[PDB]
Amino acid sequence: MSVLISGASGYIAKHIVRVLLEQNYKVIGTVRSQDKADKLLKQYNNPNLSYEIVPEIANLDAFDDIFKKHGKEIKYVIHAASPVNFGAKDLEKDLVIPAINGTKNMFEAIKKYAPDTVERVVMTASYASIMTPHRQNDPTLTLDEETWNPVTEENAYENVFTAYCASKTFAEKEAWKFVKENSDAVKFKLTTIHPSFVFGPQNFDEDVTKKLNETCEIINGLLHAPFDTKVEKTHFSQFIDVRDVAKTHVLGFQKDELINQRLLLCNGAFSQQDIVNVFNEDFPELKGQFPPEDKDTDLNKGVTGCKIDNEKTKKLLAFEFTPFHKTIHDTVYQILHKEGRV
Ligand SMILES: NC(=O)c1ccc[n+]([C@@H]2O[C@H](COP(=O)([O-])OP(=O)(O)OC[C@H]3O[C@@H](n4cnc5c(N)ncnc54)[C@H](OP(=O)(O)O)[C@@H]3O)[C@@H](O)[C@H]2O)c1
Repeated sequence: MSVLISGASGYIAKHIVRVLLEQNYKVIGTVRSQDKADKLLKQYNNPNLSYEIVPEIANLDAFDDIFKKHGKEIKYVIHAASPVNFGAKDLEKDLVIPAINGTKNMFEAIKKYAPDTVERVVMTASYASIMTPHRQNDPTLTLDEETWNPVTEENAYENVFTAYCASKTFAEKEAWKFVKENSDAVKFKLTTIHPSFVFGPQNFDEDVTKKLNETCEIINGLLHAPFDTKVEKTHFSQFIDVRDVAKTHVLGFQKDELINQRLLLCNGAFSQQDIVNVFNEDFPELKGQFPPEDKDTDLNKGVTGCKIDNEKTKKLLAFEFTPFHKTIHDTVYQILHKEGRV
């Protein structure tokens, strides 16, 4: 009944591991180094937790060794390893190849070493494989669980963000392709999770560092920006709370109605300024130590960009999502409390 989770040192995955351990699962995480494994084992201090070292998911047969050692005991796999790096300068090597090859490696290792043993795979895709990046501001576009980002290899590298979104899209396409082509040979059912921009506190307070993971660094950078920084007040994207994302991944292998589903995880549109407004509203004692409040945002004028039809996802998952204001509140409180400021 063990659960394997790839890329277990990241922001989202550390919450997923927390949830798995709350539910008394045996958990095997993959991390790039013994260094990171040691630190994580100390953080969780839980004997149900172990780590195996996968230094590079892009490399040849990267997940074979895990299923050679643990094939018999792994019943569920959460494939969460993929790079989120908006500073990437080698876009094929840094983003697209690890995304695709990590997915192919994980699925082929299962097929080779545990085809009748692994029952469910839950893959972290993204809202990025559903949305069209240059149409996030287009209210005539409606997205649902069957919509695909139409990016091609031809136009994927317009910039680092389209390249990251293409990495997500191409990896996901390979997963469904594998599932369709091996439905007779491998037992597992696939579920894909599609979070939008993920905010919320780090699983451990000690992981509030100078620079956070990419998506929470949006909040962290705004919170520490000089007062006169220019803050954009136009629609940016959709968000989802990291704790909702983690809860969804675990439900993903437990609930039969999530089999063969793409789950679209959005709970609200936002601008950078809507984030900053929470700073000022909820910590008025600190006003002036970060950019000021401004209620003239796209959101407040009824401007939310492309429309999210995730009613099916919300109905299947049944639990209520965390609202934007609380998600930002808890992210900011964690940082400022860590700093001794509140
Ligand atoms: N944050 C969001 O808004 C969001 C939205 C949609 C989907 N997702 C997806 O959620 C998953 C985790 O994202 P995150 O926000 O938690 O980012 P993160 O904190 O940077 O975690 C990424 C994890 O994947 C590992 N990883 C990345 N590339 C790897 C590679 N080539 N080889 C081995 N390990 C690799 C990372 O390990 P190292 O740190 O050691 O490199 C880390 O453990 C990703 O699949 C991401 O695409 C995130």
